[PDB]
Order: sequence, then structure tokens, then C-alpha cells
Amino acid sequence: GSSGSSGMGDGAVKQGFLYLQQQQTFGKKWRRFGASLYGGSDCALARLELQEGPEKPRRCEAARKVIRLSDCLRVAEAGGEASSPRDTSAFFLETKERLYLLAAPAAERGDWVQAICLLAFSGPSSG
Repeated sequence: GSSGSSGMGDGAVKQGFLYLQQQQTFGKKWRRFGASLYGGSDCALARLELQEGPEKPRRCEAARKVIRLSDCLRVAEAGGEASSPRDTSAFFLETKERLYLLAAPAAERGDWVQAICLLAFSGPSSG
């Protein structure tokens, strides 16, 4: 193991760039947002963080977008049929709020869905 000092760094369970379809000026186009998979703890829960590319703090000082995996009511694996570009594999993401259709690379998707489904659907509860 580590005798002297190791140092912090690799924390998130899995890292990868995702694509969330959104609209700003017109039409529905895709937009890359730094995604980070967190979780695997006693108290701390799993959650997906995202980073947008705004211009300036006008309507909101901090423009952050996080989707609590635990919230994911249901998820599926698409074959990249949406507007998304070919040579990829999109996945379904349903949340109490709404349904988000993101796109992922057939390379990562495989693991993504697995991990996500492993965490998001780790320990459900019905209050």
C-alpha cells in the first residue's frame, strides 16, 4: 500500500463527457457537459454533477446542474436513434422532475449504464 504519502485525486467512481440535449437560441441541439460519477460511501449518496458553459451571473450567480442518481426513476440503453450522431449509444434517464435524453459513446455507455444502474438503483426506498 502507501507507506509515506499518496495524495488525494481520483475520487469519482467513473469519469466521462456526456451530452445533454438543450435549447438556447433555437431548435434542439446537443451540448457537452463535464460529467462526474460520485458515490460509494456510508452516508454520502451517489449523484451526477454537470458543468455548463454560461456567459455571466445574471439570472443566477452559480449555474450548476446536478441529477441525483437515486432520483433516477428508471433508465434504459438506446442505440443512438435520437438526433445524436452515429457511432454512439444514447441512454434513457427518467427523474421525478422530467425525462432527460442524453447521449454517450458506445465505448463508455456500456460501463455507464452498468454503473449508473448499479448506483441509481442501489438501495431504493418507498416512503
